[PDB]
Amino acid sequence: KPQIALLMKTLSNEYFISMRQGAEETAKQKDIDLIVQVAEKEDSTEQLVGLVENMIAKKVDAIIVTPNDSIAFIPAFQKAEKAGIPIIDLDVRLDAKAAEAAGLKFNYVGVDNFNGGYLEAKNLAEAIGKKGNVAILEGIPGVDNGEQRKGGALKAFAEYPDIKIVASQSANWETEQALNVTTNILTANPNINGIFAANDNMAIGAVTAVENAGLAGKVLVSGYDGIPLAIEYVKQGKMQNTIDQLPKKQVAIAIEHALKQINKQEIPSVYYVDPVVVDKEQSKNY
Ligand SMILES: OC[C@H]1O[C@@H](O)[C@H](O)[C@H](O)[C@@H]1O
Repeated sequence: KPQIALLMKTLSNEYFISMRQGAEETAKQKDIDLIVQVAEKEDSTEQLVGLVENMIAKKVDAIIVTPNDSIAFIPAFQKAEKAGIPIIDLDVRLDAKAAEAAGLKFNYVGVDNFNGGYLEAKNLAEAIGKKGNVAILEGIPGVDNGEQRKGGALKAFAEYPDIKIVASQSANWETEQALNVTTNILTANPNINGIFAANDNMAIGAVTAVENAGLAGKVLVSGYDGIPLAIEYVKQGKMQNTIDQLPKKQVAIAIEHALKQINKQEIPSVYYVDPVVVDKEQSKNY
């Protein structure tokens, strides 16, 4: 009965709670013994590497890890290759050029976050009337997934000359911070009518601001991940859209990909699940 480790940067997020649950359903279905270990602060890279190497030391059958740093985990991954343990890079993608440099072959599973943001910004751009002033809420500075979604958004508003990015501030993926930041951003420009948030938590924090500010219906918010509560807000109209990243399908493919590599079959180096744009008429399905 093969023993697989899932090593996660956090569980404080609802999104990962969702992925962990889907992970355990796939584990049960495929008769896998599944070992979940979570890092303590979301941003502590060292401790997570700590965790990966432990699993190497325990000679676990496979490891699925959601990295904490695109580069820090490379020596970890090429230690796992030397211990002949297959290993799947989930969610956050390791630096390709850096991986190239060190002779490392590694396998990712996720989504195009650039595309996801492009698709997500584009929908809100259209929603606020191809016109207005937008403000971007970003994740923890540096993380690829966050910046990718930003670059994605930026490309999209660049297509609407009557939409101008007037505010961009990091809310670090936390609801409570995005409420603070959004409030301070809404006072700063009263001509803001649309809010792009790079995850579902900051979108929720951003909606609470506009409704606090008596601005419901007058500023439209987009999010990213597709968590239940975001989806509900989309139903009620409190949100314009979120992008369902399919976190269960992702980690399902991760576990499916580990198993193949345990049985010495080839997997793609990259696998991008196809995200869904979730707005009120696609909301009918959620
Ligand atoms: O932890 C905040 C976010 O981290 C990203 O890497 C994931 O794609 C999810 O959007 C998650 O919600």
